[PDB]
Amino acid sequence: GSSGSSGFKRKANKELEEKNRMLQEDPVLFQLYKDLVVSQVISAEEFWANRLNVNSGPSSG
Repeated sequence: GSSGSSGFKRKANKELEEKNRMLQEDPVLFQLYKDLVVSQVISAEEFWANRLNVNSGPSSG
């Protein structure tokens, strides 16, 4: 939203862990990711790209 990003280097695919775990708990959402991705309509990256519009995680310290 607020024009201003830094995007630092990141090797760990923490995201994968989230999007992955989420799928399990959300067996219904998966169907969508497929009907779209498995349908060769869009790219997996795109799916989540929007999926995570607000869903954010809290900080530690």
